[PDB]
Amino acid sequence: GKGSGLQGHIIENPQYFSDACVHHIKRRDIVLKWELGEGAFGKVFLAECHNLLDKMLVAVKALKEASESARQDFQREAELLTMLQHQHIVRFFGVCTEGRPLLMVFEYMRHGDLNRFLRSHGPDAKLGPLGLGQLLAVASQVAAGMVYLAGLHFVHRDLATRNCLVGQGLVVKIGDFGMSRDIYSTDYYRTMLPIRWMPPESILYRKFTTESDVWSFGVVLWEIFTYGKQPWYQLSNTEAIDCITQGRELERPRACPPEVYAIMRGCWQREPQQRHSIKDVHARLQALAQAPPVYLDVLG
Ligand SMILES: Cc1cc(NC(=O)c2ccc(Cl)cc2Cl)n(-c2ccccc2)n1
Repeated sequence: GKGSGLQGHIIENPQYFSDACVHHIKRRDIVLKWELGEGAFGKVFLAECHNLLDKMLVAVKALKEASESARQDFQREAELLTMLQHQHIVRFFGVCTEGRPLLMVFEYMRHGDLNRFLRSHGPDAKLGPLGLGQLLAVASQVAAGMVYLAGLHFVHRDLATRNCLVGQGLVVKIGDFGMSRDIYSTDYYRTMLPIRWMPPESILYRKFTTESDVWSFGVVLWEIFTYGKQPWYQLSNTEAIDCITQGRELERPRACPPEVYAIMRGCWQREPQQRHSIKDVHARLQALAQAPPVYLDVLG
Protein backbone atom coordinates (compact mmCIF):
# COMPACT_ATOMS: atom_id res chain seq x y z
CA GLY A 1 0.00 0.00 0.00
CA LYS A 2 2.56 2.59 -1.27
CA GLY A 3 1.53 6.05 0.02
CA SER A 4 -1.73 4.76 1.62
CA GLY A 5 -3.11 6.52 4.71
CA LEU A 6 -3.07 3.07 6.47
CA GLN A 7 0.75 2.59 6.09
CA GLY A 8 1.52 6.28 6.69
CA HIS A 9 -0.27 6.03 10.12
CA ILE A 10 1.62 2.87 11.16
CA ILE A 11 5.01 4.41 10.10
CA GLU A 12 4.37 7.80 11.79
CA ASN A 13 2.41 7.07 15.03
CA PRO A 14 5.02 6.43 17.85
CA GLN A 15 2.35 5.14 20.31
CA TYR A 16 0.77 2.71 17.84
CA PHE A 17 0.96 -1.08 18.45
CA SER A 18 -0.99 -4.10 17.27
CA ASP A 19 -0.55 -7.85 17.67
CA ALA A 20 -1.28 -10.10 14.63
CA CYS A 21 -4.84 -11.16 15.88
CA VAL A 22 -7.12 -10.17 12.95
CA HIS A 23 -10.40 -12.13 12.31
CA HIS A 24 -9.73 -15.21 10.08
CA ILE A 25 -12.33 -16.49 7.58
CA LYS A 26 -12.11 -20.01 6.10
CA ARG A 27 -11.71 -20.01 2.27
CA ARG A 28 -14.63 -22.53 1.89
CA ASP A 29 -16.99 -19.97 3.56
CA ILE A 30 -16.35 -17.37 0.79
CA VAL A 31 -18.21 -17.99 -2.52
CA LEU A 32 -17.39 -15.43 -5.24
CA LYS A 33 -20.30 -14.12 -7.43
CA TRP A 34 -18.78 -11.56 -9.81
CA GLU A 35 -16.01 -9.04 -10.31
CA LEU A 36 -16.57 -5.42 -9.08
CA GLY A 37 -13.22 -3.93 -10.07
CA GLU A 38 -9.60 -4.56 -11.03
CA GLY A 39 -6.28 -2.85 -10.36
CA ALA A 40 -2.53 -3.47 -10.91
CA PHE A 41 -2.11 -5.45 -7.68
CA GLY A 42 -5.61 -6.81 -7.09
CA LYS A 43 -9.20 -7.62 -7.99
CA VAL A 44 -12.42 -6.90 -6.03
CA PHE A 45 -15.38 -9.31 -6.06
CA LEU A 46 -18.89 -9.48 -4.72
CA ALA A 47 -19.18 -12.67 -2.62
CA GLU A 48 -21.40 -14.64 -0.23
CA CYS A 49 -19.87 -15.35 3.18
CA HIS A 50 -21.18 -18.20 5.38
CA ASN A 51 -20.82 -18.33 9.21
CA LEU A 52 -19.70 -14.65 9.50
CA LEU A 53 -22.40 -12.92 11.62
CA ASP A 54 -25.72 -16.41 8.17
CA LYS A 55 -25.14 -16.22 4.34
CA MET A 56 -24.45 -12.55 3.63
CA LEU A 57 -23.02 -10.37 0.87
CA VAL A 58 -19.44 -9.06 1.18
CA ALA A 59 -16.85 -7.20 -0.93
CA VAL A 60 -13.66 -9.32 -1.27
CA LYS A 61 -10.25 -7.88 -2.23
CA ALA A 62 -7.90 -10.57 -3.67
CA LEU A 63 -4.18 -9.76 -3.84
CA LYS A 64 -2.28 -10.61 -7.07
CA GLU A 65 0.52 -12.95 -5.76
CA ALA A 66 2.77 -10.88 -3.63
CA SER A 67 6.38 -10.55 -2.55
CA GLU A 68 7.27 -11.10 1.14
CA SER A 69 7.12 -7.28 1.73
CA ALA A 70 3.68 -7.06 -0.01
CA ARG A 71 2.41 -9.95 2.29
CA GLN A 72 3.88 -8.09 5.35
CA ASP A 73 2.09 -4.88 4.19
CA PHE A 74 -1.18 -6.81 3.71
CA GLN A 75 -0.91 -7.92 7.40
CA ARG A 76 -0.07 -4.39 8.71
CA GLU A 77 -3.06 -2.95 6.80
CA ALA A 78 -5.42 -5.72 7.99
CA GLU A 79 -4.54 -5.01 11.70
CA LEU A 80 -5.28 -1.30 11.34
CA LEU A 81 -8.47 -1.84 9.32
CA THR A 82 -9.71 -4.08 12.19
CA MET A 83 -9.28 -1.04 14.53
CA LEU A 84 -11.16 1.48 12.30
CA GLN A 85 -14.74 0.98 13.56
CA HIS A 86 -17.25 3.77 12.98
CA GLN A 87 -20.80 4.22 11.58
CA HIS A 88 -19.27 6.09 8.56
CA ILE A 89 -16.19 3.93 7.96
CA VAL A 90 -16.65 0.84 5.73
CA ARG A 91 -16.71 -2.28 7.99
CA PHE A 92 -13.75 -4.68 7.70
CA PHE A 93 -14.62 -8.33 8.54
CA GLY A 94 -11.25 -10.00 8.34
CA VAL A 95 -8.84 -11.95 6.11
CA CYS A 96 -8.25 -15.32 4.48
CA THR A 97 -4.53 -16.20 4.61
CA GLU A 98 -4.83 -20.02 4.26
CA GLY A 99 -3.86 -20.78 0.64
CA ARG A 100 -3.91 -18.16 -2.15
CA PRO A 101 -4.93 -15.50 -3.21
CA LEU A 102 -4.71 -13.58 0.07
CA LEU A 103 -8.17 -12.05 0.75
CA MET A 104 -9.47 -9.00 2.68
CA VAL A 105 -13.21 -9.06 3.42
CA PHE A 106 -15.30 -5.90 3.71
CA GLU A 107 -19.02 -5.14 4.01
CA TYR A 108 -20.73 -4.83 0.65
CA MET A 109 -21.80 -1.24 -0.29
CA ARG A 110 -24.49 -1.83 -2.88
CA HIS A 111 -24.47 1.57 -4.64
CA GLY A 112 -20.70 1.55 -5.25
CA ASP A 113 -18.36 4.52 -4.99
CA LEU A 114 -19.76 7.98 -4.21
CA ASN A 115 -18.34 9.58 -7.38
CA ARG A 116 -20.19 7.00 -9.62
CA PHE A 117 -23.29 7.42 -7.40
CA LEU A 118 -23.40 11.26 -7.64
CA ARG A 119 -22.79 11.20 -11.49
CA SER A 120 -25.63 8.60 -11.95
CA HIS A 121 -28.07 10.67 -9.77
CA GLY A 122 -27.53 14.24 -11.10
CA PRO A 123 -27.90 16.48 -14.25
CA ASP A 124 -27.34 14.71 -17.64
CA ALA A 125 -27.33 11.48 -15.58
CA LYS A 126 -24.41 9.11 -16.30
CA LEU A 127 -25.89 5.63 -17.12
CA GLY A 128 -33.70 9.93 -9.98
CA PRO A 129 -31.62 13.04 -9.03
CA LEU A 130 -30.45 13.81 -5.49
CA GLY A 131 -32.14 16.77 -3.77
CA LEU A 132 -30.37 19.38 -1.63
CA GLY A 133 -31.38 17.55 1.62
CA GLN A 134 -29.79 14.34 0.25
CA LEU A 135 -26.59 16.12 -0.88
CA LEU A 136 -26.26 17.64 2.63
CA ALA A 137 -26.90 14.22 4.25
CA VAL A 138 -24.08 12.68 2.05
CA ALA A 139 -21.71 15.57 3.04
CA SER A 140 -22.59 15.26 6.82
CA GLN A 141 -21.82 11.45 6.75
CA VAL A 142 -18.36 11.90 5.06
CA ALA A 143 -17.72 14.71 7.60
CA ALA A 144 -18.64 12.28 10.51
CA GLY A 145 -16.11 9.70 9.21
CA MET A 146 -13.47 12.46 9.09
CA VAL A 147 -14.24 13.57 12.70
CA TYR A 148 -13.54 9.97 13.80
CA LEU A 149 -10.24 9.80 11.79
CA ALA A 150 -9.01 13.20 13.07
CA GLY A 151 -9.80 12.02 16.67
CA LEU A 152 -7.37 9.11 16.08
CA HIS A 153 -4.74 11.52 14.52
CA PHE A 154 -5.22 9.41 11.34
CA VAL A 155 -4.38 11.33 8.12
CA HIS A 156 -6.37 9.90 5.13
CA ARG A 157 -4.09 11.43 2.40
CA ASP A 158 -6.62 10.64 -0.42
CA LEU A 159 -10.06 11.96 0.60
CA ALA A 160 -12.22 12.23 -2.54
CA THR A 161 -15.72 10.91 -3.53
CA ARG A 162 -14.07 7.97 -5.44
CA ASN A 163 -12.74 6.87 -1.99
CA CYS A 164 -16.22 6.87 -0.34
CA LEU A 165 -18.88 4.12 -0.78
CA VAL A 166 -22.72 4.20 -0.79
CA GLY A 167 -24.92 1.50 0.81
CA GLN A 168 -28.64 0.86 1.49
CA GLY A 169 -30.89 3.87 2.36
CA LEU A 170 -28.32 6.56 1.39
CA VAL A 171 -25.68 5.35 3.95
CA VAL A 172 -22.25 6.85 3.03
CA LYS A 173 -18.96 5.60 4.51
CA ILE A 174 -15.28 6.34 3.86
CA GLY A 175 -13.53 3.31 2.42
CA ASP A 176 -11.69 2.06 -0.64
CA PHE A 177 -9.78 -1.01 -1.90
CA GLY A 178 -6.52 0.74 -2.68
CA MET A 179 -7.07 0.79 -6.48
CA SER A 180 -8.32 4.33 -7.18
CA ARG A 181 -4.95 5.14 -8.85
CA ASP A 182 -5.77 2.46 -11.53
CA ILE A 183 -9.58 3.00 -11.74
CA TYR A 184 -9.40 6.83 -11.62
CA SER A 185 -5.91 7.45 -13.13
CA THR A 186 -6.88 10.97 -14.47
CA ASP A 187 -7.45 12.05 -10.79
CA TYR A 188 -3.69 11.64 -10.07
CA TYR A 189 -0.53 13.29 -11.41
CA ARG A 190 2.84 11.42 -11.52
CA THR A 191 4.44 8.38 -7.12
CA MET A 192 0.93 9.51 -8.23
CA LEU A 193 -0.63 12.37 -6.22
CA PRO A 194 -4.29 13.61 -6.16
CA ILE A 195 -3.19 17.23 -6.78
CA ARG A 196 -6.74 18.53 -7.53
CA TRP A 197 -7.79 17.59 -3.94
CA MET A 198 -4.50 18.83 -2.35
CA PRO A 199 -3.76 22.14 -0.52
CA PRO A 200 -0.55 24.16 -1.35
CA GLU A 201 1.58 22.61 1.50
CA SER A 202 0.83 19.06 0.22
CA ILE A 203 1.89 19.96 -3.37
CA LEU A 204 4.96 21.93 -2.20
CA TYR A 205 6.31 19.51 0.47
CA ARG A 206 4.24 16.28 0.18
CA LYS A 207 3.09 17.31 3.69
CA PHE A 208 -0.12 15.45 4.69
CA THR A 209 -1.91 16.42 7.88
CA THR A 210 -5.31 16.68 9.56
CA GLU A 211 -5.46 20.24 8.00
CA SER A 212 -4.67 18.95 4.47
CA ASP A 213 -7.51 16.42 4.99
CA VAL A 214 -9.87 19.34 5.89
CA TRP A 215 -8.93 21.07 2.58
CA SER A 216 -9.57 17.79 0.69
CA PHE A 217 -12.97 17.59 2.48
CA GLY A 218 -13.75 21.10 1.16
CA VAL A 219 -12.94 19.71 -2.36
CA VAL A 220 -15.26 16.64 -1.57
CA LEU A 221 -18.09 19.14 -0.70
CA TRP A 222 -17.59 20.85 -4.12
CA GLU A 223 -17.63 17.35 -5.80
CA ILE A 224 -20.92 16.54 -4.01
CA PHE A 225 -22.55 19.88 -4.97
CA THR A 226 -21.53 19.54 -8.68
CA TYR A 227 -22.81 15.89 -8.74
CA GLY A 228 -19.33 14.35 -9.15
CA LYS A 229 -17.58 16.83 -11.52
CA GLN A 230 -13.77 16.81 -11.40
CA PRO A 231 -12.28 19.88 -9.59
CA TRP A 232 -10.50 22.23 -12.09
CA TYR A 233 -11.84 20.03 -14.98
CA GLN A 234 -11.13 22.77 -17.59
CA LEU A 235 -7.38 22.78 -16.63
CA SER A 236 -4.32 20.49 -17.15
CA ASN A 237 -2.47 19.24 -13.98
CA THR A 238 0.18 22.01 -14.27
CA GLU A 239 -2.45 24.80 -14.61
CA ALA A 240 -4.46 23.28 -11.63
CA ILE A 241 -1.19 23.27 -9.49
CA ASP A 242 -0.71 27.03 -10.33
CA CYS A 243 -4.39 27.82 -9.43
CA ILE A 244 -3.94 26.05 -6.06
CA THR A 245 -0.62 27.69 -5.02
CA GLN A 246 -1.66 31.16 -6.36
CA GLY A 247 -4.94 31.20 -4.40
CA ARG A 248 -7.57 30.68 -7.13
CA GLU A 249 -10.74 29.10 -5.54
CA LEU A 250 -13.22 26.67 -7.06
CA GLU A 251 -16.46 28.43 -8.07
CA ARG A 252 -19.73 28.05 -6.09
CA PRO A 253 -21.70 25.14 -7.71
CA ARG A 254 -25.23 25.94 -8.97
CA ALA A 255 -26.78 23.43 -6.43
CA CYS A 256 -24.77 24.92 -3.51
CA PRO A 257 -26.51 27.45 -1.21
CA PRO A 258 -24.25 30.45 -0.26
CA GLU A 259 -24.09 29.21 3.45
CA VAL A 260 -22.66 25.90 2.16
CA TYR A 261 -20.15 27.72 -0.12
CA ALA A 262 -18.99 29.51 3.08
CA ILE A 263 -18.27 26.02 4.62
CA MET A 264 -16.12 25.01 1.56
CA ARG A 265 -14.26 28.36 1.88
CA GLY A 266 -13.48 27.66 5.58
CA CYS A 267 -11.85 24.33 4.52
CA TRP A 268 -9.86 26.21 1.76
CA GLN A 269 -7.84 28.76 3.71
CA ARG A 270 -4.25 28.72 2.24
CA GLU A 271 -2.80 29.06 5.80
CA PRO A 272 -3.41 25.56 7.42
CA GLN A 273 -3.93 26.95 10.98
CA GLN A 274 -6.84 29.16 9.68
CA ARG A 275 -8.92 26.19 8.31
CA HIS A 276 -12.10 25.32 10.26
CA SER A 277 -11.85 22.16 12.41
CA ILE A 278 -13.57 19.07 10.98
CA LYS A 279 -15.72 18.96 14.23
CA ASP A 280 -17.15 22.44 13.44
CA VAL A 281 -17.60 21.63 9.71
CA HIS A 282 -19.46 18.40 10.61
CA ALA A 283 -21.74 20.20 13.16
CA ARG A 284 -22.79 22.88 10.57
CA LEU A 285 -23.39 20.23 7.88
CA GLN A 286 -25.48 18.03 10.21
CA ALA A 287 -27.62 21.11 11.15
CA LEU A 288 -28.09 21.96 7.45
CA ALA A 289 -28.89 18.34 6.49
CA GLN A 290 -31.79 18.47 8.98
CA ALA A 291 -32.87 22.12 7.98
CA PRO A 292 -31.80 22.60 4.29
CA PRO A 293 -31.56 26.22 3.03
CA VAL A 294 -34.48 27.35 0.81
CA TYR A 295 -33.95 29.76 -2.04
CA LEU A 296 -35.71 33.10 -1.27
CA ASP A 297 -36.51 32.07 2.34
CA VAL A 298 -37.31 35.02 4.75
CA LEU A 299 -34.33 34.94 7.14
CA GLY A 300 -34.54 38.08 9.30
C1 LIG B 1 -2.73 2.93 -1.94
C2 LIG B 1 -3.80 2.61 -0.95
C3 LIG B 1 -4.69 3.49 -0.32
C4 LIG B 1 -5.48 2.74 0.50
N1 LIG B 1 -6.55 3.13 1.28
C5 LIG B 1 -6.35 3.56 2.56
O1 LIG B 1 -5.23 3.70 3.03
C6 LIG B 1 -7.59 3.77 3.39
C7 LIG B 1 -8.56 2.78 3.44
C8 LIG B 1 -9.65 2.89 4.28
C9 LIG B 1 -9.78 4.00 5.08
CL1 LIG B 1 -11.16 4.16 6.13
C10 LIG B 1 -8.84 5.01 5.05
C11 LIG B 1 -7.77 4.89 4.20
CL2 LIG B 1 -6.66 6.21 4.10
N2 LIG B 1 -5.06 1.43 0.34
C12 LIG B 1 -5.60 0.22 0.87
C13 LIG B 1 -4.75 -0.82 1.24
C14 LIG B 1 -5.29 -2.00 1.74
C15 LIG B 1 -6.65 -2.13 1.90
C16 LIG B 1 -7.49 -1.11 1.52
C17 LIG B 1 -6.98 0.06 0.99
N3 LIG B 1 -4.00 1.36 -0.56
